[PDB]
Amino acid sequence: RPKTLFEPGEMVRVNDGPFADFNGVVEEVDYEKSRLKVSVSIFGRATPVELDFSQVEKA
Repeated sequence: RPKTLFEPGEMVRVNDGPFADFNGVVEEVDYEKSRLKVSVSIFGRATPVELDFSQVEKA
């Protein structure tokens, strides 16, 4: 029962696509476009990617 309440600075979880099994924070959110702006710490660098609410889980 994942929550759809996400806010800037909130950590999220990715379980779909190559970013699956990775966590990150949502710097920007887009309820109108139904997309969350969260980056994944890959290679030691943040990777700001857009994931859907179902594509990622609230942390």
